[PDB]
Amino acid sequence: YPKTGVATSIVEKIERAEFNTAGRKPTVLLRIADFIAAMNGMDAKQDMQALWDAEIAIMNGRAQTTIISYITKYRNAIREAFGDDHPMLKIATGDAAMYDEARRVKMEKIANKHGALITFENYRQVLKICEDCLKSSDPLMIGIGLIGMTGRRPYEVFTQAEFSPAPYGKGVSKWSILFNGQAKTKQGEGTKFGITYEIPVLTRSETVLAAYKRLRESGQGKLWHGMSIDDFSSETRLLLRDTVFNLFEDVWPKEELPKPYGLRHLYAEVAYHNFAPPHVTKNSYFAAILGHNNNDLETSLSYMTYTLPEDRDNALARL
Amino acid sequence: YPKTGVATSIVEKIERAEFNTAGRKPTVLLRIADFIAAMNGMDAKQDMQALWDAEIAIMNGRAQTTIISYITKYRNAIREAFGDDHPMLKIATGDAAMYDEARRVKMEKIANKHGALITFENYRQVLKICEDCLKSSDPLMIGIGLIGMTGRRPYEVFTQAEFSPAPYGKGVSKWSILFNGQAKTKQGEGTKFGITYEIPVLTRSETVLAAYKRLRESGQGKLWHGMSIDDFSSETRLLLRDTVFNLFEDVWPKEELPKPYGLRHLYAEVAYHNFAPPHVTKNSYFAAILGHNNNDLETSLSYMTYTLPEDRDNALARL
DNA sequence: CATAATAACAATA
DNA sequence: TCATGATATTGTTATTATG
DNA sequence: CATAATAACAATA
DNA sequence: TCATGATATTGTTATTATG
Repeated sequence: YPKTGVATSIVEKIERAEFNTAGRKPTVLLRIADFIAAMNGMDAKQDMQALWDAEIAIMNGRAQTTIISYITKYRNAIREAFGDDHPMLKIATGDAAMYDEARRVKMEKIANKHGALITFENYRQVLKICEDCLKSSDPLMIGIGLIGMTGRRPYEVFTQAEFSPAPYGKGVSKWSILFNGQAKTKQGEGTKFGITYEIPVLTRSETVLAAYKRLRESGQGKLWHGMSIDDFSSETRLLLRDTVFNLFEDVWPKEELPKPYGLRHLYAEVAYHNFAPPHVTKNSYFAAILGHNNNDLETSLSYMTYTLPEDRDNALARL
Repeated sequence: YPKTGVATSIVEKIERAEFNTAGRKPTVLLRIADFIAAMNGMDAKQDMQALWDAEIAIMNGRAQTTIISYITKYRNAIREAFGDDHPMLKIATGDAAMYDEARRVKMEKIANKHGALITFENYRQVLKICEDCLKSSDPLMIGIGLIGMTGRRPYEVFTQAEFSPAPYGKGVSKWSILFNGQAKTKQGEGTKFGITYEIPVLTRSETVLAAYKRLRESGQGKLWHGMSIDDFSSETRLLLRDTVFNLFEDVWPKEELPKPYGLRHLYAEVAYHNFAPPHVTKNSYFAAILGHNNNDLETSLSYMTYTLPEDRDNALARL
């Protein structure tokens, strides 16, 4: 197995921070860089164990989700520098109790939300705002409009979505399109990786499909295209966050702050309410429109957080 | 650790089959009996491994679910004969790939049902039959009535349910009762083991609570009380199956045979439709009324197989 | 001259 | 189902003994 | 004399 | 989220350099 190599992506990010005008030092990227270099020439399992144990010691005071996230970075560096069959990958992982506890915490939150859904009272107003955004000249605003109307992830809308018209028999479908460029698949066998599938939209098909060409053909739109997740996060995340805060501040449900992924949840909740055939369940429909892995009905649970005021009203009428 | 002991329950079942008038020989119970005895005095891990490997060889041609079920019997015998800390329990288990494949098969079936729900057209008729059963003099029929009206498992209805009136403020609740005696909990920490919780009923509270006293105070009803699962299965399973087949043959949905657990599914589907507050999801409500483990929303997925004709009709009306 | 009884066999939650 | 490696339930059919 | 920028820090699906 | 031991996304805040 290889005992020499370099995590190119980490080094390049460090070298760019060399001549920055302001901001934190890349202390974490640095530790990963040094960690990888100290591994060059290492062939003893007990040596590799001592090196990892040291990094783990530093991370001590961090939150559990943080350490879990930080472990992924080290692991991805090792794969980049040494490949997938390096013995370090058996050592540099979280403990089993760490992942078991994270899973437990995760499900507890989802379970708490399923028992206390938030009534999205002004949801039609939120949808209207999103619709108006589709006609904005700021391609950022156009993207936000598309998130609400297509339910696609921000990274998908801005960097890699392929929106095409869906056939309806011999005509073109009015309340659905075709989408390609599903993110997060990890290239799984039963995923939507590289697969074009049909999705519902919350406004006219022609309106959505035209607003996306304006997004694609704009200036910022061509910078965005094909971008890595890290570049997108650094270029657009904080501005999109602030923009979404402001657009929705007064109409979004008081229980929570307005958030980009709030639009993805709402999209599912509204699209089920409007388009779901009677022979499918909510879990199955959610999984279908959100592009989830084959036979997975569990991920859908995460997205169920809202209740439409119309459904609320008559569940209160069923005495 | 103990190296001597006997699985009493297995021996007793074999000794009873000694003077039977008809029926199969207990070949499986016999192998388990011999297996346990051959273990007396064994202290070598390689010996224990060879003994298990032989039992596994016999089971070869059986179905996967069968072998998994048969492994539980051997494992329970070992625990009964030698206790929970016997090294055989590390050896006598299915392979990891066996359980992974069973899980996969399990979810695939649930996923197929969520995408092709059965319309329970004559569900009100089924509920009426169940209601009429509550007034039958055959305590078997009364039990069937209670399954449909309370959604409790057959083993719970017949052997160990404790039905009590639920308070509504200062009065007594009309469409709910209190239930104790949840089965299958494996005495888990977050389960309903030994816990009395409130459940909805599909007919008047007074009607259900009176039909159960007639069940309890009957003759067959006192034989049933406190019974083990194996005795219940042998005493009542095949008769209840046949009785349920006949009662519902012509009104039950054509897609499937009428089955006792069909009433438990229907109970959930009908009780959500009628009594569920608007701030809870279907998964959460199902989990609550069916008595599931804390924070578990995944088990509910199993019970979602039907769609009410009333919901079907207007999901077809939402164009 | 065949059918009730039993436990194996199997699947579901 | 509780737990995430399995168990406890429910559901189906091949054997057996028997005037 | 303080605020824009950056990556750490963190959480969600 | 895909897989069931983790990764790839989204979301929040402490540091830093700077006339």
